[PDB]
Amino acid sequence: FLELERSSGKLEWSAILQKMASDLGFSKILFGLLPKDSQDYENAFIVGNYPAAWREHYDRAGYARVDPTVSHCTQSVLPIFWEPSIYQTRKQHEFFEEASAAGLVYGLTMPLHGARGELGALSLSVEAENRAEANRFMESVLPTLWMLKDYALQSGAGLAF
Amino acid sequence: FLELERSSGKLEWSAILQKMASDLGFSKILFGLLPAFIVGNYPAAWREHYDRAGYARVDPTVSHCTQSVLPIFWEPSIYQTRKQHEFFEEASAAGLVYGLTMPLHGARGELGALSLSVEAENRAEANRFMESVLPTLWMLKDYALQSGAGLAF
Ligand SMILES: O=C(COc1cccc(Br)c1)N[C@@H]1CC2CC2[C@@H]1O
Ligand SMILES: O=C(COc1cccc(Br)c1)N[C@@H]1C[C@@H]2CC2[C@@H]1O
Repeated sequence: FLELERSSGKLEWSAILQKMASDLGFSKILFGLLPKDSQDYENAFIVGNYPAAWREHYDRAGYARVDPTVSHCTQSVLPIFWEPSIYQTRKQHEFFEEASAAGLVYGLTMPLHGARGELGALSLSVEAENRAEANRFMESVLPTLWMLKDYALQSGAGLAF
Repeated sequence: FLELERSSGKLEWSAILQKMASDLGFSKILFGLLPAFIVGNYPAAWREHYDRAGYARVDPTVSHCTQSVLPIFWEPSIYQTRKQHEFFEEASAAGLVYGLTMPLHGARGELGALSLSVEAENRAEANRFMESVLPTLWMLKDYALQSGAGLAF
């Protein structure tokens, strides 16, 4: 975990974080960070291997105002699973439909709240065959993921700022 | 953890947190939150001599909380000035020899700490005690922070 601290740059650090989450069973990973009182999601510090087509479309669609994981991160420190039950509006249902077309079907989102008021997320998708296999998997690794998201926040807030 | 969230009042919430920390091997805990909300069984005299001696600005855990989200294990390694050693010797007198502080930074900007002491006979044994529960502790601190900020403010 503390390799994340050691890393020189965003580049090597980004490569460690992706090895680490891949090692755990995840396929697509997003680390995002904003400084305190900023809603400029379209311009956050972003690391990982999320499909760039999804990220650009998400930007243009204004999906930061729709993504249920985003309003959740601004109010909570606790994980949110990409369960069908977090997609509660016609817009969020449609947001899920497009995220699926990009392979972001099963996963979770750990909110990040740093010591300097930084706000962000560690999102990780898993490539599973049904909600039951996805959820059992994510609960196994949840306690390692719970430590990892804060090491990422601390070393990651360090490189960005 | 879920029962922490099911808690209707601050009193049953602290009872839960105290029992969980106790079941995990800690005997004295402080949960402090600023927007200060204080729960736990810390020696009431210690919280008092703390403020009195203005120890907030010599105690290494406090400076670390303002700057990190990672836990800091209590140790005279950071208590290396002579007052910082009196601070430890005094904390030792109150039973707070071994333990760790989890910093708390909530979604709406709350600032705080979850401190947990362990009774142990040496630093090796103490760190084993805390390392072995660290993943569970890491979840506890965030569950406590979310549910505790929602019931403190
Ligand atoms: O506990 C703490 C940290 O407390 C904080 C920090 C920041 C905001 C608020 Br609110 C509370 N420090 C000492 C470690 C040790 C022997 C003793 C004392 O517990
Ligand atoms: O992962 C995320 C974004 O998280 C955040 C939150 C707050 C601040 C910042 Br900066 C980033 N959203 C979706 C999860 C899922 C199926 C899809 C989407 O991509």
